[PDB]
Amino acid sequence: MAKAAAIGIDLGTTYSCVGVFQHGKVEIIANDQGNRTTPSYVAFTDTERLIGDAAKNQVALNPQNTVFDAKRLIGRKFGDPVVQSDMKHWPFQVINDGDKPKVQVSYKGETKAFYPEEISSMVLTKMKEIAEAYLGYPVTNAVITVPAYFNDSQRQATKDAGVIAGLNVLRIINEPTAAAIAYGLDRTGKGERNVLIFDLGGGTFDVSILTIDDGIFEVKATAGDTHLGGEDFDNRLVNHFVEEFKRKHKKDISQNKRAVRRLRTACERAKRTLSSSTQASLEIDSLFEGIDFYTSITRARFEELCSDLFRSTLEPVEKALRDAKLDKAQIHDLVLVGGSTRIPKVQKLLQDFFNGRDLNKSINPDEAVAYGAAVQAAILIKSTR
Ligand SMILES: Nc1ncnc2c1nc(Cl)n2[C@@H]1O[C@H](CO)[C@@H](O)[C@H]1O
Repeated sequence: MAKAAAIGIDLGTTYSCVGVFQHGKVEIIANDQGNRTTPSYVAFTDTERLIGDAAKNQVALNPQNTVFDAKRLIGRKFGDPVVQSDMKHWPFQVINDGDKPKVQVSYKGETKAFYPEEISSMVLTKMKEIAEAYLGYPVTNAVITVPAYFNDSQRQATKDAGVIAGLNVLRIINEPTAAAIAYGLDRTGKGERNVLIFDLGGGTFDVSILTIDDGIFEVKATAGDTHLGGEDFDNRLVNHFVEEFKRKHKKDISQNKRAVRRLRTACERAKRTLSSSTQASLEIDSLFEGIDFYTSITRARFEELCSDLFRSTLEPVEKALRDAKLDKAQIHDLVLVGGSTRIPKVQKLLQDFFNGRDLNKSINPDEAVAYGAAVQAAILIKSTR
């Protein structure tokens, strides 16, 4: 029953996703708000702890006690220059406990501090409960994914997050490996198969090159930008619309925190529409000083607004190829991961770089990692019997 069942969890920087492989198919499990992905957010309020959508939904109202980006801290020492640099950009406090970072917040009127694995365990507990509500029984066996570049300390702290969350961690597998498994790229028989995974998420960009030799995965190269993602594109739309409001009304809205956040969420939404329509409409009632902001933008203008950022995704692709010592024509498969890979200009830039090549994109790119993890979790639990 429950003991013969296992889930796959993509514990993402900005979003997490849970899948289950049963009756010959993967089911990506929708949360209680009907969302197939859940924000990797934990909010501490005057009455409760919120996880996911409810936590992300109140971020503007409670920024000091709304934790996100715990994955950027997990398995790292406080003195790590990555931690010291990132800390300057978070509204929540990060403290030092014997060279280990802890996120410090106010919860039920009291000061509490949590290890990154404790924050990540609350996100994992949510994914576990989402799977349990779907299945109708508790599932505790899980495969959890991590970036291919995670070292041993980061892998161990992710496993620890799983244990705190009440999960039996069958295996910690690499995100690009789970994505290649999702497409069955490890079951093409014999011979070395070179796979490039192009993963453009909400806050990070990862390029991975893998060689699959008779089911055995080998990481040949990892490249990318840990601070490039979908939210930078939301921000480029924000600056455009702030400048358009100034042209129409001779008013600068950039200092009105509420106006900027309402514009930001509307921009994120319009950006998604621009992936399947050639225009998107913004409909903001009383954006600033009672002024409605009913406007639109073409996909052509959005592409211009992010042109440099879209083009910058090709440098880590080239870098990964040189590190792996492979030319473009030596790559057998191209895989899209991360919601931002739905952007047509991004697909076009990658396909053109690979000389008109087809892309593996039939699986929801924000779901491919959990999909593969769910497949692996099923194989692993079956071998355990
Ligand atoms: N249809 C889409 N067109 C463009 N961007 C998208 C789309 N869907 C998602 Cl999710 N994202 C973005 O992916 C990230 C999460 O993986 C977020 O930045 C989200 O906006």
